[PDB]
Amino acid sequence: RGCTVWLTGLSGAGKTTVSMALEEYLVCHGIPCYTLDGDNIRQGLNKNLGFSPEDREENVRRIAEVAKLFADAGLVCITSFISPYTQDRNNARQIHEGASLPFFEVFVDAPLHVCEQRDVKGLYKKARAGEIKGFTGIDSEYEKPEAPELVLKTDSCDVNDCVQQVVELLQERDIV
Amino acid sequence: RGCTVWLTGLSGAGKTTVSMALEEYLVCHGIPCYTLDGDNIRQGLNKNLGFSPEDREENVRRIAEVAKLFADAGLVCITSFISPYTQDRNNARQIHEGASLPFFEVFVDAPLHVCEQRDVEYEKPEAPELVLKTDSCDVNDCVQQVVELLQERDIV
Ligand SMILES: Nc1ncnc2c1ncn2[C@@H]1O[C@H](COP(=O)(O)OS(=O)(=O)O)[C@@H](O)[C@H]1O
Ligand SMILES: Nc1ncnc2c1ncn2[C@H]1C[C@H](O)[C@@H](COP(=O)(O)OP(=O)(O)O)O1
Ligand SMILES: Nc1ncnc2c1ncn2[C@H]1C[C@H](O)[C@@H](COP(=O)(O)OP(=O)(O)O)O1
Repeated sequence: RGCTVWLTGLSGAGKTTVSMALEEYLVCHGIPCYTLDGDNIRQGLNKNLGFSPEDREENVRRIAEVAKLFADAGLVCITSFISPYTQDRNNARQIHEGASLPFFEVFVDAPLHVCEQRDVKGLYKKARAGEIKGFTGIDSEYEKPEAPELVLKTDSCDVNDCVQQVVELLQERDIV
Repeated sequence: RGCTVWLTGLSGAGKTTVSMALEEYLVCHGIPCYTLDGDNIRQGLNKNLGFSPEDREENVRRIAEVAKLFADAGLVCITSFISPYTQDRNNARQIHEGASLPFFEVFVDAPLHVCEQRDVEYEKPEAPELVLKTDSCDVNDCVQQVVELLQERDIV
Protein backbone atom coordinates (compact mmCIF):
# COMPACT_ATOMS: atom_id res chain seq x y z
CA ARG A 1 0.00 0.00 0.00
CA GLY A 2 2.49 2.63 -1.15
CA CYS A 3 1.41 6.20 -1.92
CA THR A 4 2.71 9.76 -2.23
CA VAL A 5 1.65 12.57 0.09
CA TRP A 6 2.51 15.66 -1.99
CA LEU A 7 2.80 18.83 0.14
CA THR A 8 2.69 22.23 -1.54
CA GLY A 9 2.65 25.78 -0.08
CA LEU A 10 4.58 29.03 0.46
CA SER A 11 7.95 29.18 2.25
CA GLY A 12 7.28 28.93 6.01
CA ALA A 13 3.68 27.67 5.65
CA GLY A 14 4.59 24.51 7.56
CA LYS A 15 5.62 21.81 5.04
CA THR A 16 8.79 20.69 6.87
CA THR A 17 7.10 20.86 10.24
CA VAL A 18 4.08 18.78 9.09
CA SER A 19 6.19 16.23 7.09
CA MET A 20 8.40 15.52 10.11
CA ALA A 21 5.49 15.15 12.51
CA LEU A 22 3.64 13.02 9.92
CA GLU A 23 6.73 10.83 9.43
CA GLU A 24 7.12 10.40 13.22
CA TYR A 25 3.48 9.37 13.66
CA LEU A 26 3.75 6.81 10.83
CA VAL A 27 6.97 5.20 12.01
CA CYS A 28 5.60 4.80 15.57
CA HIS A 29 2.51 3.13 14.10
CA GLY A 30 4.69 0.75 12.05
CA ILE A 31 3.96 2.20 8.60
CA PRO A 32 7.07 2.46 6.35
CA CYS A 33 7.62 6.01 5.04
CA TYR A 34 10.33 8.35 3.86
CA THR A 35 10.39 12.13 3.33
CA LEU A 36 11.81 13.89 0.30
CA ASP A 37 12.79 17.50 1.09
CA GLY A 38 15.28 20.30 0.26
CA ASP A 39 17.92 18.71 2.47
CA ASN A 40 18.06 15.27 0.84
CA ILE A 41 17.06 16.34 -2.69
CA ARG A 42 18.41 19.81 -3.58
CA GLN A 43 21.94 18.85 -2.48
CA GLY A 44 21.94 15.37 -4.03
CA LEU A 45 19.88 14.42 -7.10
CA ASN A 46 18.90 18.03 -7.66
CA LYS A 47 22.20 19.71 -6.77
CA ASN A 48 22.44 20.76 -10.41
CA LEU A 49 19.16 22.74 -10.37
CA GLY A 50 18.49 26.35 -9.35
CA PHE A 51 15.28 28.36 -9.00
CA SER A 52 14.44 29.57 -12.50
CA PRO A 53 10.92 28.52 -13.66
CA GLU A 54 12.58 25.79 -15.80
CA ASP A 55 14.70 24.46 -12.98
CA ARG A 56 11.71 24.39 -10.56
CA GLU A 57 9.79 22.57 -13.32
CA GLU A 58 12.60 19.93 -13.48
CA ASN A 59 13.00 19.90 -9.73
CA VAL A 60 9.36 18.80 -9.27
CA ARG A 61 9.52 16.36 -12.22
CA ARG A 62 12.48 14.43 -10.81
CA ILE A 63 10.90 14.51 -7.32
CA ALA A 64 7.62 13.16 -8.77
CA GLU A 65 9.52 10.32 -10.48
CA VAL A 66 11.44 9.55 -7.29
CA ALA A 67 8.30 9.61 -5.10
CA LYS A 68 6.60 7.23 -7.58
CA LEU A 69 9.47 4.74 -6.98
CA PHE A 70 9.14 4.93 -3.18
CA ALA A 71 5.36 4.51 -3.50
CA ASP A 72 5.92 1.60 -5.90
CA ALA A 73 8.28 0.10 -3.25
CA GLY A 74 5.53 0.14 -0.63
CA LEU A 75 6.33 3.32 1.31
CA VAL A 76 4.28 6.36 2.18
CA CYS A 77 6.43 8.99 0.47
CA ILE A 78 6.03 12.50 1.89
CA THR A 79 7.35 15.23 -0.37
CA SER A 80 8.02 18.67 1.16
CA PHE A 81 8.50 21.24 -1.64
CA ILE A 82 6.98 24.62 -2.49
CA SER A 83 5.97 23.20 -5.89
CA PRO A 84 4.49 26.60 -6.90
CA TYR A 85 3.19 25.64 -10.39
CA THR A 86 -0.14 23.89 -11.10
CA GLN A 87 1.04 22.26 -14.33
CA ASP A 88 3.97 20.56 -12.61
CA ARG A 89 1.89 19.34 -9.66
CA ASN A 90 -0.69 18.00 -12.12
CA ASN A 91 2.11 16.29 -14.04
CA ALA A 92 3.35 14.71 -10.77
CA ARG A 93 -0.18 13.40 -10.12
CA GLN A 94 -0.31 11.99 -13.69
CA ILE A 95 2.95 10.08 -13.14
CA HIS A 96 1.38 8.27 -10.17
CA GLU A 97 -1.96 7.82 -11.97
CA GLY A 98 -0.20 6.18 -14.94
CA ALA A 99 1.56 3.79 -12.56
CA SER A 100 -1.70 3.16 -10.63
CA LEU A 101 -0.36 4.68 -7.37
CA PRO A 102 -2.41 6.79 -4.92
CA PHE A 103 -1.41 10.48 -4.96
CA PHE A 104 -2.65 12.97 -2.33
CA GLU A 105 -2.13 16.68 -3.00
CA VAL A 106 -2.08 18.43 0.38
CA PHE A 107 -2.25 22.23 0.25
CA VAL A 108 -0.31 23.45 3.30
CA ASP A 109 -2.05 26.81 3.45
CA ALA A 110 -0.95 29.75 5.64
CA PRO A 111 -1.51 33.28 4.23
CA LEU A 112 1.51 35.16 2.86
CA HIS A 113 1.31 37.54 5.82
CA VAL A 114 1.58 34.74 8.40
CA CYS A 115 4.51 33.17 6.50
CA GLU A 116 6.40 36.44 6.57
CA GLN A 117 5.67 37.12 10.23
CA ARG A 118 7.07 33.64 10.87
CA ASP A 119 10.04 34.48 8.54
CA VAL A 120 11.70 31.27 9.72
CA LYS A 121 15.07 31.84 7.97
CA GLY A 122 15.04 35.65 7.39
CA LEU A 123 14.25 35.10 3.70
CA TYR A 124 11.14 37.24 3.26
CA LYS A 125 12.96 40.32 4.61
CA LYS A 126 15.82 39.79 2.09
CA ALA A 127 13.28 39.13 -0.68
CA ARG A 128 11.47 42.38 0.17
CA ALA A 129 14.79 44.34 0.19
CA GLY A 130 15.67 42.86 -3.25
CA GLU A 131 18.68 41.11 -1.65
CA ILE A 132 17.09 37.87 -2.87
CA LYS A 133 15.37 37.90 -6.28
CA GLY A 134 12.56 35.67 -7.54
CA PHE A 135 11.43 34.51 -4.11
CA THR A 136 8.12 32.69 -4.10
CA GLY A 137 5.16 34.88 -3.01
CA ILE A 138 7.18 38.14 -3.24
CA ASP A 139 8.86 38.10 -6.64
CA SER A 140 7.49 34.97 -8.34
CA GLU A 141 4.10 33.34 -8.25
CA TYR A 142 2.59 30.66 -6.07
CA GLU A 143 -0.40 29.05 -7.85
CA LYS A 144 -2.72 27.62 -5.18
CA PRO A 145 -4.22 24.12 -5.69
CA GLU A 146 -7.71 24.27 -7.19
CA ALA A 147 -8.78 20.81 -5.92
CA PRO A 148 -6.35 19.35 -3.45
CA GLU A 149 -7.29 16.19 -1.50
CA LEU A 150 -6.79 18.16 1.73
CA VAL A 151 -6.14 21.71 2.81
CA LEU A 152 -4.11 22.17 5.99
CA LYS A 153 -4.92 25.53 7.62
CA THR A 154 -1.63 25.88 9.48
CA ASP A 155 -2.52 29.32 10.89
CA SER A 156 -5.69 27.95 12.55
CA CYS A 157 -4.81 24.29 13.38
CA ASP A 158 -1.76 23.25 15.39
CA VAL A 159 0.79 20.69 14.13
CA ASN A 160 -0.96 17.67 15.73
CA ASP A 161 -4.37 18.69 14.34
CA CYS A 162 -2.72 18.83 10.91
CA VAL A 163 -1.06 15.43 11.21
CA GLN A 164 -4.34 13.89 12.35
CA GLN A 165 -6.19 15.26 9.27
CA VAL A 166 -3.60 13.71 6.93
CA VAL A 167 -3.84 10.39 8.83
CA GLU A 168 -7.66 10.65 8.47
CA LEU A 169 -7.29 10.94 4.68
CA LEU A 170 -4.90 7.97 4.68
CA GLN A 171 -7.42 5.89 6.66
CA GLU A 172 -10.40 6.85 4.46
CA ARG A 173 -8.38 5.95 1.35
CA ASP A 174 -7.29 2.60 2.81
CA ILE A 175 -3.55 3.27 3.06
CA VAL A 176 -3.38 2.86 6.86
CA ARG B 1 20.84 -0.39 7.91
CA GLY B 2 20.10 0.15 4.21
CA CYS B 3 22.68 -0.29 1.42
CA THR B 4 23.23 -0.19 -2.32
CA VAL B 5 24.03 -3.37 -4.26
CA TRP B 6 25.53 -1.94 -7.46
CA LEU B 7 25.47 -4.62 -10.19
CA THR B 8 27.74 -4.13 -13.19
CA GLY B 9 28.60 -6.38 -16.13
CA LEU B 10 28.04 -7.18 -19.80
CA SER B 11 24.72 -7.55 -21.52
CA GLY B 12 23.48 -11.09 -20.85
CA ALA B 13 25.92 -11.55 -17.94
CA GLY B 14 23.07 -12.06 -15.47
CA LYS B 15 22.18 -8.74 -13.75
CA THR B 16 18.38 -8.90 -14.36
CA THR B 17 18.33 -12.54 -13.25
CA VAL B 18 20.44 -12.07 -10.12
CA SER B 19 18.57 -8.91 -9.05
CA MET B 20 15.13 -10.59 -9.44
CA ALA B 21 16.32 -13.63 -7.49
CA LEU B 22 17.98 -11.56 -4.76
CA GLU B 23 14.94 -9.29 -4.36
CA GLU B 24 12.75 -12.40 -3.97
CA TYR B 25 15.02 -13.90 -1.31
CA LEU B 26 15.20 -10.65 0.65
CA VAL B 27 11.45 -9.98 0.61
CA CYS B 28 10.51 -13.48 1.76
CA HIS B 29 12.99 -13.01 4.63
CA GLY B 30 11.17 -9.78 5.53
CA ILE B 31 14.01 -7.50 4.39
CA PRO B 32 12.87 -4.39 2.45
CA CYS B 33 14.50 -3.87 -0.96
CA TYR B 34 13.83 -2.30 -4.33
CA THR B 35 15.51 -2.65 -7.71
CA LEU B 36 16.36 0.18 -10.09
CA ASP B 37 16.66 -0.96 -13.70
CA GLY B 38 16.01 0.33 -17.23
CA ASP B 39 12.32 -0.53 -16.85
CA ASN B 40 11.66 1.90 -13.94
CA ILE B 41 14.40 4.52 -14.64
CA ARG B 42 14.88 4.95 -18.40
CA GLN B 43 11.37 6.27 -19.27
CA GLY B 44 10.80 8.09 -15.96
CA LEU B 45 13.50 9.92 -14.05
CA ASN B 46 16.03 9.73 -16.90
CA LYS B 47 13.62 10.19 -19.83
CA ASN B 48 15.11 13.60 -20.67
CA LEU B 49 18.56 12.07 -21.16
CA GLY B 50 19.98 10.85 -24.46
CA PHE B 51 22.95 8.85 -25.74
CA SER B 52 25.68 11.54 -25.53
CA PRO B 53 28.66 11.00 -23.17
CA GLU B 54 27.49 13.85 -20.92
CA ASP B 55 24.00 12.39 -20.65
CA ARG B 56 25.35 8.93 -19.86
CA GLU B 57 27.39 10.37 -17.01
CA GLU B 58 24.29 12.21 -15.73
CA ASN B 59 22.24 9.02 -16.15
CA VAL B 60 24.54 7.18 -13.72
CA ARG B 61 24.78 10.18 -11.35
CA ARG B 62 20.95 10.30 -10.93
CA ILE B 63 20.65 6.54 -10.50
CA ALA B 64 23.34 6.69 -7.82
CA GLU B 65 21.59 9.59 -6.05
CA VAL B 66 18.24 7.71 -6.07
CA ALA B 67 19.89 4.52 -4.81
CA LYS B 68 21.44 6.51 -1.94
CA LEU B 69 17.95 7.73 -0.91
CA PHE B 70 16.72 4.11 -0.78
CA ALA B 71 19.75 3.13 1.31
CA ASP B 72 19.13 6.12 3.58
CA ALA B 73 15.43 5.09 3.79
CA GLY B 74 16.74 1.73 5.06
CA LEU B 75 16.14 -0.45 1.97
CA VAL B 76 18.58 -2.74 0.22
CA CYS B 77 18.68 -1.00 -3.11
CA ILE B 78 19.72 -3.18 -6.08
CA THR B 79 20.78 -1.39 -9.24
CA SER B 80 20.96 -3.39 -12.46
CA PHE B 81 22.60 -1.55 -15.38
CA ILE B 82 25.62 -2.48 -17.50
CA SER B 83 27.31 0.53 -15.98
CA PRO B 84 30.33 0.30 -18.37
CA TYR B 85 32.75 3.08 -17.23
CA THR B 86 35.04 3.00 -14.18
CA GLN B 87 34.73 6.81 -13.64
CA ASP B 88 30.94 6.46 -13.40
CA ARG B 89 30.98 3.58 -10.89
CA ASN B 90 33.58 5.47 -8.72
CA ASN B 91 31.22 8.50 -8.84
CA ALA B 92 28.28 6.31 -7.69
CA ARG B 93 30.54 4.88 -5.02
CA GLN B 94 31.64 8.33 -3.75
CA ILE B 95 28.05 9.57 -3.53
CA HIS B 96 27.39 6.73 -1.00
CA GLU B 97 30.69 6.64 0.89
CA GLY B 98 30.62 10.41 1.45
CA ALA B 99 27.40 9.86 3.45
CA SER B 100 28.66 6.63 5.05
CA LEU B 101 26.04 4.57 3.27
CA PRO B 102 27.20 0.97 2.55
CA PHE B 103 27.96 0.54 -1.15
CA PHE B 104 28.74 -2.80 -2.82
CA GLU B 105 30.17 -2.89 -6.32
CA VAL B 106 29.21 -6.34 -7.59
CA PHE B 107 30.89 -7.55 -10.80
CA VAL B 108 28.47 -9.84 -12.64
CA ASP B 109 31.21 -11.66 -14.54
CA ALA B 110 30.65 -14.04 -17.46
CA PRO B 111 32.88 -14.07 -20.55
CA LEU B 112 31.70 -12.24 -23.68
CA HIS B 113 31.54 -15.61 -25.46
CA VAL B 114 28.94 -16.83 -22.93
CA CYS B 115 26.99 -13.56 -22.91
CA GLU B 116 26.38 -13.94 -26.63
CA GLN B 117 25.57 -17.68 -26.37
CA ARG B 118 22.87 -16.40 -24.02
CA ASP B 119 21.23 -13.73 -26.27
CA VAL B 120 18.31 -12.66 -24.00
CA GLU B 121 32.77 -0.70 -24.36
CA TYR B 122 32.99 -2.31 -20.91
CA GLU B 123 35.69 -1.51 -18.35
CA LYS B 124 36.10 -4.27 -15.76
CA PRO B 125 35.59 -3.32 -12.11
CA GLU B 126 38.97 -2.57 -10.53
CA ALA B 127 38.41 -3.84 -7.00
CA PRO B 128 34.73 -4.71 -6.64
CA GLU B 129 33.41 -5.86 -3.24
CA LEU B 130 32.19 -9.09 -4.86
CA VAL B 131 32.58 -10.99 -8.10
CA LEU B 132 29.79 -13.29 -9.25
CA LYS B 133 31.08 -15.82 -11.77
CA THR B 134 27.74 -16.50 -13.43
CA ASP B 135 29.21 -19.02 -15.92
CA SER B 136 30.40 -21.30 -13.08
CA CYS B 137 27.78 -20.54 -10.36
CA ASP B 138 24.02 -20.97 -10.62
CA VAL B 139 21.59 -18.15 -9.74
CA ASN B 140 20.86 -19.44 -6.20
CA ASP B 141 24.55 -19.76 -5.44
CA CYS B 142 25.11 -16.18 -6.65
CA VAL B 143 22.25 -14.96 -4.43
CA GLN B 144 23.84 -16.65 -1.36
CA GLN B 145 27.14 -14.93 -2.20
CA VAL B 146 25.47 -11.50 -2.16
CA VAL B 147 23.50 -12.36 1.02
CA GLU B 148 26.73 -13.47 2.75
CA LEU B 149 28.28 -10.13 1.85
CA LEU B 150 25.26 -8.31 3.32
CA GLN B 151 25.41 -10.41 6.52
CA GLU B 152 29.01 -9.34 7.16
CA ARG B 153 28.31 -5.61 7.27
CA ASP B 154 25.19 -5.95 9.44
CA ILE B 155 22.72 -5.24 6.63
CA VAL B 156 20.79 -8.54 6.51
N1 LIG C 1 14.11 31.85 -5.05
C1 LIG C 1 13.60 31.05 -4.10
N2 LIG C 1 12.24 30.88 -4.02
C2 LIG C 1 11.68 30.08 -3.11
N3 LIG C 1 12.48 29.44 -2.22
C3 LIG C 1 13.84 29.57 -2.27
C4 LIG C 1 14.45 30.38 -3.21
N4 LIG C 1 15.80 30.31 -3.01
C5 LIG C 1 16.06 29.48 -1.95
N5 LIG C 1 14.85 29.13 -1.52
C6 LIG C 1 14.53 28.19 -0.58
O1 LIG C 1 14.48 26.81 -1.03
C7 LIG C 1 13.31 26.27 -0.39
C8 LIG C 1 12.31 25.95 -1.48
O2 LIG C 1 12.87 24.97 -2.36
P1 LIG C 1 11.85 24.01 -3.13
O3 LIG C 1 10.81 23.64 -2.10
O4 LIG C 1 12.64 22.98 -3.89
O5 LIG C 1 11.18 25.05 -4.16
S1 LIG C 1 10.47 24.66 -5.57
O6 LIG C 1 9.72 25.85 -6.04
O7 LIG C 1 11.47 24.20 -6.52
O8 LIG C 1 9.49 23.60 -5.32
C9 LIG C 1 12.78 27.35 0.56
O9 LIG C 1 12.47 26.83 1.85
C10 LIG C 1 13.97 28.24 0.61
O10 LIG C 1 14.38 28.83 1.72
N1 LIG D 1 0.11 23.97 12.21
C1 LIG D 1 1.40 24.20 11.86
N2 LIG D 1 1.99 23.38 10.96
C2 LIG D 1 3.27 23.59 10.60
N3 LIG D 1 3.99 24.59 11.12
C3 LIG D 1 3.44 25.44 12.03
C4 LIG D 1 2.12 25.26 12.41
N4 LIG D 1 1.81 26.22 13.32
C5 LIG D 1 2.90 26.98 13.48
N5 LIG D 1 3.90 26.52 12.71
C6 LIG D 1 5.25 27.16 12.67
C7 LIG D 1 6.42 26.23 13.00
C8 LIG D 1 7.51 26.68 12.05
O1 LIG D 1 8.30 27.67 12.70
C9 LIG D 1 6.83 27.39 10.92
C10 LIG D 1 6.76 26.54 9.65
O2 LIG D 1 8.06 26.37 9.10
P1 LIG D 1 8.43 25.17 8.12
O3 LIG D 1 7.64 23.94 8.49
O4 LIG D 1 9.93 25.11 8.18
O5 LIG D 1 7.90 25.79 6.72
P2 LIG D 1 8.14 25.27 5.21
O6 LIG D 1 8.77 23.90 5.33
O7 LIG D 1 6.78 25.26 4.54
O8 LIG D 1 9.04 26.33 4.60
O9 LIG D 1 5.51 27.69 11.38
N1 LIG E 1 24.26 -17.71 -12.36
C1 LIG E 1 23.50 -16.99 -13.22
N2 LIG E 1 23.13 -15.72 -12.90
C2 LIG E 1 22.38 -14.99 -13.76
N3 LIG E 1 21.97 -15.50 -14.93
C3 LIG E 1 22.34 -16.77 -15.29
C4 LIG E 1 23.10 -17.55 -14.41
N4 LIG E 1 23.30 -18.75 -14.98
C5 LIG E 1 22.67 -18.74 -16.18
N5 LIG E 1 22.09 -17.55 -16.36
C6 LIG E 1 21.29 -17.20 -17.56
C7 LIG E 1 19.88 -16.81 -17.14
C8 LIG E 1 19.53 -15.76 -18.17
O1 LIG E 1 18.90 -16.44 -19.26
C9 LIG E 1 20.85 -15.17 -18.63
C10 LIG E 1 21.12 -13.82 -17.95
O2 LIG E 1 20.47 -12.74 -18.64
P1 LIG E 1 19.99 -11.38 -17.92
O3 LIG E 1 19.81 -11.68 -16.47
O4 LIG E 1 18.88 -10.74 -18.69
O5 LIG E 1 21.35 -10.54 -18.24
P2 LIG E 1 21.63 -8.96 -18.03
O6 LIG E 1 20.56 -8.42 -17.12
O7 LIG E 1 22.97 -8.91 -17.35
O8 LIG E 1 21.61 -8.45 -19.46
O9 LIG E 1 21.87 -16.12 -18.26
